[PDB]
Amino acid sequence: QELYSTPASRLDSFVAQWLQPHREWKEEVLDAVRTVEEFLRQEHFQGQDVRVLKVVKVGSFGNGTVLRSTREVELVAFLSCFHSFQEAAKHHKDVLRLIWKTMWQSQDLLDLGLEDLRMEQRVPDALVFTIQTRGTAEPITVTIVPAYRALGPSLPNSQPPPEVYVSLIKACFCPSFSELQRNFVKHRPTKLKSLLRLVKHWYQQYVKARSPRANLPPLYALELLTIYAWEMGTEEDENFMLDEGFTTVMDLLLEYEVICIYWTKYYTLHNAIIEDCVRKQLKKERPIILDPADPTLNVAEGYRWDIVAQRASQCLKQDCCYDNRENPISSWNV
Repeated sequence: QELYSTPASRLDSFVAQWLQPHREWKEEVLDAVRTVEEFLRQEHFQGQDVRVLKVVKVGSFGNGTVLRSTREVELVAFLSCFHSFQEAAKHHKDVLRLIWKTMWQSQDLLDLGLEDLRMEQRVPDALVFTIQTRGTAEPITVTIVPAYRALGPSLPNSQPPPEVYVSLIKACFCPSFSELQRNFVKHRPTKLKSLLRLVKHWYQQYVKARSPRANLPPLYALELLTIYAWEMGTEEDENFMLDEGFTTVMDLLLEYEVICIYWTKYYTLHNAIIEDCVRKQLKKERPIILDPADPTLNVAEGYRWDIVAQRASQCLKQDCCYDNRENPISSWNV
């Protein structure tokens, strides 16, 4: 069975039965990742004496959208030796090499079958490796990106002080705000997570897999578009029709040339400098999907939305976007 041959009326069952990972498998993976997290927090890295002050899971394991097919766990490490955005940028690779050097001597990680260490140019660079789980000894890929801790402790989803974004804009994808990128997707209703899984699965299997060399947009852009569709289309209803949501996202993808989306979730227009930044962003070539966590980033800029629209057009012709009386599923209003 696959998505395109799944009737719209059966999408809830498809997501639940085909796309959800087994809960014990997820726990197996997180148990192994915990050892990496503990290593990072506890190790006195010998650069000065360097510490990872905080480690956060991001991407699918961080925001609750892990799929059956997910085989990577993404971590962001906040470093003691970065005191500005500029310092993090300058010493990003230095820190990854330091962490890598030290991992090869870690009895704990060696006992988890650590292998395949390399740096990958993931914009920004990531240290990438595999470890083996404790039960099955199955391999899982783990990635680490270093960050300047620009934000202090607070409730999930409070607003950063405007001065943080003023400094960002003065300083000239920003892992300093990765907790916010996480939270924006994580702190949503269960059924929205099902729609996110569905869209991500579709994107990976029918778009990314088919054009693996193309400059396709990041999954985050698709997450933001999906959230937008739901927020506007249902007035943030925890109860909604999954099939209508999926069709709505496909329709929106067709219209990429006129998409202009932003939020004042983590920044508002009250600060003149932030307002000026956002105003400037919104006048640029569309699609614009402004990062709710970072007013300087149009997450959609520069990517092959033309390819995505081509696949969305095909998707809309499939059983997953038709009812059982051969009527197209109707999309939400905005």
